[PDB]
Amino acid sequence: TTVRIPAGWPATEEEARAVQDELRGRVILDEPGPPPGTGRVTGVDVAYDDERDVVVAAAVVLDAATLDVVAEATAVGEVSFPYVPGLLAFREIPTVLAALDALPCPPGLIVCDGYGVAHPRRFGLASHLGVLTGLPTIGVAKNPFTFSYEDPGAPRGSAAPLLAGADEVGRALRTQSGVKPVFVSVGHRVDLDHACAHTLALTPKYRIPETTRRADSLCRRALKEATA
Amino acid sequence: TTVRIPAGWPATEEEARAVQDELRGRVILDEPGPPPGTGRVTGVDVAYDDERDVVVAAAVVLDAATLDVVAEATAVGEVSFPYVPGLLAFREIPTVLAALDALPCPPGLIVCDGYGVAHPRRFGLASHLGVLTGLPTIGVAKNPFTFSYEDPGAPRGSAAPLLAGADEVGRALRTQSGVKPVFVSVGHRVDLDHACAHTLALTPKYRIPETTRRADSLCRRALKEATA
Ligand SMILES: OCCC(CCO)C(CO)(CO)CO
Ligand SMILES: [Cl-]
Ligand SMILES: [Mg+2]
Ligand SMILES: [Mg+2]
Ligand SMILES: [Mg+2]
Ligand SMILES: [Mg+2]
Repeated sequence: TTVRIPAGWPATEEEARAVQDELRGRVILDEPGPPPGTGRVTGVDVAYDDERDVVVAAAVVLDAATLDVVAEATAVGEVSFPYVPGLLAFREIPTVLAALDALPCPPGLIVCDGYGVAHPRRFGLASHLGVLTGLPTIGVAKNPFTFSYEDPGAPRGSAAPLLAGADEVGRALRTQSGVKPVFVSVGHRVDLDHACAHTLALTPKYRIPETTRRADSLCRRALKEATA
Repeated sequence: TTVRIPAGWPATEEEARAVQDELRGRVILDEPGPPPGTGRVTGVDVAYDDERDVVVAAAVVLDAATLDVVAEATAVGEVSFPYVPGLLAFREIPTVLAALDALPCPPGLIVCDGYGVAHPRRFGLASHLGVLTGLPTIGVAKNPFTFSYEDPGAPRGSAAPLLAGADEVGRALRTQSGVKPVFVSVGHRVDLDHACAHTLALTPKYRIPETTRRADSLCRRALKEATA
């Protein structure tokens, strides 16, 4: 049941960049998005195997109000693109879509362990996934990549602009008091204020969103099982 | 264990105002809030000791329809900020959050015995807790602070604008006929009409909302036990 490379999927960097520039026009930035603490919120993450050209994706759906897990699914796929910085999403999108499709319920708001508009072409994983699914998505990353930012306030909740050159592409958000911030960016159909609100609601106990913690653990386990 | 002052909690009035000026912009005013009589509603209140620099917070969750108590939690903490009018919330927020975190269920709607937008800087306890938790909140106060208002009608349910200069920051609400009014203000993710509707729902017999009566009694008992 391995997810194969989609028929006609980009095979060159020129084609991939062309897809990004074309699909970016479908991104919605002025829709505030759903509020935190209600409905469903889903984490997505992937694990790449080092021995075979396979990638495993996991989607974990949480009840936003309680943060309890209500559903989960994984998918195994063929890596669909060579390793090229700036086009990394082309390696895993097909498999991520498969994991989401395997869920027994809608994901609600999708939280990716990565970036959305905070990308060289303003079309990272979260934005790419958002436009293809038509669903609200955001990205929360552990490191700032090559972006810059002023240290946000020390208290949890504090934020600061995350910049690509001089342009704001997200926010450094303090999820835990006095602890290193995470980097939040909009993906699709969610604004920055709401992206931050969801990230804080997913981090009452840890620095990393529970959606990422859950999805990370699950795809790693599924990858181990797939290679066994 | 005693809730200590957060790793990066404000230490100066300048830092405190910085937090307020940053989070105030994230307060939500265009949402109606949960329908009264549905789900759960939570009261929060604190008790300060005169001899020891400690504050005790209590969170009591009620069934919105019946007003029956369904959950309770308390927390004892170090006063996290010196006494400075306009920044009083910085002394108790960490402890209040600890109490909320210890609850076995989502709060639903947080009703504070204090103020929300009706604050000398438009960011009182209710609004601050709202932005930090992402939850809907309102403030219900026993006195009008320094705000002006005309006596509301005599019958229960009667209301009148609570003004800060010329701007409405809440409403003087008659919760009981022949009894002085209380002062309701939006905290976060709730509108004034709903804040008042919830306040009337919480006052079928007494002047003070049952959420406050419950939380007040609980933090007071917890404080006595803590300093015993
Ligand atoms: O509902 C699960 C999370 C809650 C903790 C229990 O009320 C929380 C309370 O403010 C949010 O509703 C965050 O600690
Ligand atoms: Cl990329
Ligand atoms: Mg990962
Ligand atoms: Mg991972
Ligand atoms: Mg009180
Ligand atoms: Mg009291």
